[PDB]
Amino acid sequence: ALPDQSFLWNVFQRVDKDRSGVISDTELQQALSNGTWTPFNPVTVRSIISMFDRENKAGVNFSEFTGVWKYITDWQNVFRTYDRDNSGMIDKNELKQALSGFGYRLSDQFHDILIRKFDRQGRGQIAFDDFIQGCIVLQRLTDIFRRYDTDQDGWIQVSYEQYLSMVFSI
Amino acid sequence: ALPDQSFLWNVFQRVDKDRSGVISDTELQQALSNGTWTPFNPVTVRSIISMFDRENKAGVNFSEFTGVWKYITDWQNVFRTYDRDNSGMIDKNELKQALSGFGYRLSDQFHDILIRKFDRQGRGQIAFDDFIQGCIVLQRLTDIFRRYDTDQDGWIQVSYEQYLSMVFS
Ligand SMILES: [Ca+2]
Ligand SMILES: [Ca+2]
Ligand SMILES: [Ca+2]
Ligand SMILES: [Ca+2]
Ligand SMILES: [Ca+2]
Ligand SMILES: [Ca+2]
Ligand SMILES: [Ca+2]
Repeated sequence: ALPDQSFLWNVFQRVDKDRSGVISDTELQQALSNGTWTPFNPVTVRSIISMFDRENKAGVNFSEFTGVWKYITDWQNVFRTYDRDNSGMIDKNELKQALSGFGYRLSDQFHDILIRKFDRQGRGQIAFDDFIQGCIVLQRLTDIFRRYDTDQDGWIQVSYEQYLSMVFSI
Repeated sequence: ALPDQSFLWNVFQRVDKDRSGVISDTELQQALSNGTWTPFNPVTVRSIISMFDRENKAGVNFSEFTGVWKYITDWQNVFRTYDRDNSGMIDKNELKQALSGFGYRLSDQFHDILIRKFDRQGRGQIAFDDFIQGCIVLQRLTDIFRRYDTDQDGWIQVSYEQYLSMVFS
């Protein structure tokens, strides 16, 4: 949160290309770097817009952008903490450390399912945007799971329908 | 399966615009109409290609396309059967009739969830392409569920991991 408003408003005006006073997903995406030289995951860019857009306008204003800026800044720090070999991509073992550090207790084999599902380069090494994405979706599905797991034991009983409106809970 | 090879090979060559001898995901999209004046759902088009693509060439050849052609024809027929008020879009009541006719036994309120998830127009009326997608995904997930539901009673017990591992489908 270190920078002043002057800095972050100069940043805002820069990212707000059409000068409409609202940063759109399209504009945020161009501001963001995933390190790989490919456009920042658009699904992730939209996830971040609607987390910080309160007044439903498919965008963020200056005040909400300062939160966007902080949310991105915090994720970057997390990324570099668990990017131990300094490669700019998170691998399976790095992902195991990151998720364990988030308090997740998940088997080895599952981390492969994770990389497969969220790695867009298909190299088995996760870029900054796909790591945010994988994580946003994890925390989303844990919440859903905790809604149902009344004794929080990590096991639930579901009907076929309950089950289906959980996979359509995403 | 009523037209001759001549007919469907003529079709094939029109759709096969770069003439590589393989119909790709892009070229089939331009062949398909959803009725709504928008590009045929590209995910569905992807699903249909890799259902019929056996040589993993991100596309289909002539023989495989004849199957693509039949698969789409069968779907058009199903769509028209349940499109009962003749509007070109499946509504909730029509969707309840279709799914029940497929042998699904689902509650009223679940049909709202299905429409919201797969109606890419956002009017609560489902176009041809989104009805295929809805249905593809439905039967795809019924299969996942039946792998786990040992006594096929319609109830499973899942761990948080099993849950995530099967929800990533
Ligand atoms: Ca703008
Ligand atoms: Ca690394
Ligand atoms: Ca429980
Ligand atoms: Ca071609
Ligand atoms: Ca209708
Ligand atoms: Ca009719
Ligand atoms: Ca059972």
